[PDB]
Amino acid sequence: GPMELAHREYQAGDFEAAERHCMQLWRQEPDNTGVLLLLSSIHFQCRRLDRSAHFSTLAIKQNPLLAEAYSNLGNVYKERGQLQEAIEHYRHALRLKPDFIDGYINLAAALVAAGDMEGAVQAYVSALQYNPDLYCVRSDLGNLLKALGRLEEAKACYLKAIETQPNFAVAWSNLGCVFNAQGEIWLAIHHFEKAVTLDPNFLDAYINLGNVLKEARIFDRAVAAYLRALSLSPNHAVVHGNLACVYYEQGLIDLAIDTYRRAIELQPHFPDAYCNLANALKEKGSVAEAEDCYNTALRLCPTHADSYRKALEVFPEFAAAHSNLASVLQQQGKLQEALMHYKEAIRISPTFADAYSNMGNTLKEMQD
Amino acid sequence: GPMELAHREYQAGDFEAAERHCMQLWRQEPDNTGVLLLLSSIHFQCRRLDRSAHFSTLAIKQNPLLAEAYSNLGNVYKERGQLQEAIEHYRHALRLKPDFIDGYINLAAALVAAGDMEGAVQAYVSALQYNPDLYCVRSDLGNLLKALGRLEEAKACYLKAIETQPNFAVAWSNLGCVFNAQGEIWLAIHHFEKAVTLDPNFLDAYINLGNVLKEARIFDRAVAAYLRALSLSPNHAVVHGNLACVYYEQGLIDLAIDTYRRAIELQPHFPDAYCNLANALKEKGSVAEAEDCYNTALRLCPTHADSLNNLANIKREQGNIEEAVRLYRKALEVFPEFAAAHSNLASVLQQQGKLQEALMHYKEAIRISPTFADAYSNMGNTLKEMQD
Ligand SMILES: [Ca+2]
Repeated sequence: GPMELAHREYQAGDFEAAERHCMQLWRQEPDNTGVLLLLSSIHFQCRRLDRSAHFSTLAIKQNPLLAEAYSNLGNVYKERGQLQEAIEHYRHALRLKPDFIDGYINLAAALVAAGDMEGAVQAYVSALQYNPDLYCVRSDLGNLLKALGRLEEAKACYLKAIETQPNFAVAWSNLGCVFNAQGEIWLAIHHFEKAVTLDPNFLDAYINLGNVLKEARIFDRAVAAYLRALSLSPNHAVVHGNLACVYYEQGLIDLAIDTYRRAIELQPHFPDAYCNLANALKEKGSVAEAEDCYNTALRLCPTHADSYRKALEVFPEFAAAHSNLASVLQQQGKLQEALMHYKEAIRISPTFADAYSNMGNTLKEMQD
Repeated sequence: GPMELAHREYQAGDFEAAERHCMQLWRQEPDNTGVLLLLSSIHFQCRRLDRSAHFSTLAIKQNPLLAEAYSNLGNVYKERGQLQEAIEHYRHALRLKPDFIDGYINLAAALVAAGDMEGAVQAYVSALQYNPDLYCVRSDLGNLLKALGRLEEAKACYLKAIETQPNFAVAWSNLGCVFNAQGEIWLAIHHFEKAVTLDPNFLDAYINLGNVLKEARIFDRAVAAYLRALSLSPNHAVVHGNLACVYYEQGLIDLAIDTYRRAIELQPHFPDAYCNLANALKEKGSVAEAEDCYNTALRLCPTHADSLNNLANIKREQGNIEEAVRLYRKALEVFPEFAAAHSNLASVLQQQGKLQEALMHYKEAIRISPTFADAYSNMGNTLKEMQD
């Protein structure tokens, strides 16, 4: 019947001819469930949820064993942010039909949105069980795993996804991030480079690639990548602050001062960006306009806590503070404890002169 | 009901002891296949090719179905250099005993050592069907596979041998060389890194690591390597001649100068090293000496294209164009795929107004390295001068 025309207009995005043909039909065969189904679906592609859940309900009132109809209702519920009800409907529709892949996917979605990470992954495994070719779902699953700390399991979904669809940059980039978190630098670089080689316009691939080469200390390469990132997104505030950093390490204290600032303009929040500029100013030869920058950053927030025990409680292994705190504790009869603090400070920062110099005195004030 | 107190001591590495017990064991029981075989293994171990193969002959006269008997006998033939003799003994020993692993292995060596490579490949394969956990035997397969081009296969092997033995250092490095040869700079280095994290004295590991960091132009690191590699092998010439280039690359022209001279010491016949020392001199101004090294380099290797092409440059800069062209032409004869030489000449021609004959070489040097920016600029100019 017009089911042909309907399915046509609907395929052609021409949602109005669709809805027309449908009502026509429905008014002749009030039982055509696939129609009340199509309708529901249509009013959904038109943000018209109420009319969507309405026809979904008509479908059920004509046949309570339609897995799809409870899915559709589940979809109208998820958007209205009504997660419990979305889930409740997805689970039923899956009871009526255990091989309904779309339901498993919708449900995973609502589940994660609702907090249940474990359920979500159980749904993806089911989904993948029935259709191991959905490489995107593999990936999404891999993400949830990574999100939960199961990197090796994540590493597997990604590899499997790549295996299922060799040409799929997202995968490699995600797989590259797993390796990075694992300290497997050369591997991260390899995947990122591969991600990028696959989709040149892959912004984040370029940012991540630059970040690893940065950490690896391979600056020229680290740069070439950051630049290529900025060309794809001239406004990325963080990239600047990082690119600048590679410039300051490379030995261009000037361009750092230049680029560090511009970064701030992009987002006057970057605290690290200010203090980094302060240290860059000290080298340039301007201690005065360096300290203000230090304050500026410092003033913006107590986040870093540089502004002792509390700063220590915040910053683990902050040699500087371990030295400061130790001095006071030492010039207070509590040398024995300061000694342990300096010791720790010197264990943190091998080249902390004042620390060996302070401890030598503390250990000498213990003999007296 | 035999007297086996003889094999106990034998196993300890106490040949004579065994030999003594044995001798008497046969004296009473002149059919000690086990004694004769043990005897032959001993002698062979201690380089007694003649005695070794003698007891073995006996153990065969007695029990002819002794695989290990023919294998030991063949081992001696191989050692002597007689591969045909040794190959049939290994084959027979296998007909008799199919599950005879040392039989397959020993076969592989001799086969490779002879010529058949796919044959020695089979031996390795079967020997692995009987005991898949013999990893050191997996590598050797890959190595053999690699040298045969099939890298994807050899890769499978190294990949597996590591699965079997994760701490199998040589495994890594070797797999590393497959990625490098495949242009997988990042993997190739990643592996070469395990190869050394695991075994910190793995020379070839370092020499391989830096050799690749270098062609990726990651010179600081590539120096940490060769430095290491050289700490393990103080007089390794080739490693000097490569460290030198990494220096020259980072500006330190004087170090490279010394270094290249060191590497030449540890290897008089070292063209490439000369032809590079020259390059170094040529840039420090010492263009006289520079011309001398390229002279030597072309003395040692009358066909050294880079020495050819680079000496022509020095000649073009002395007005010596005709000659500069003879050299540019000799270097293109020794290597028709020489992008550089192709434009270098295409420049001397363009400077003489021989534009058409200059396009010819600029086209041919671009088709040989589509990334040649310089040859693109020049050919751009010539085409213009032909249109004004
Ligand atoms: Ca003209």
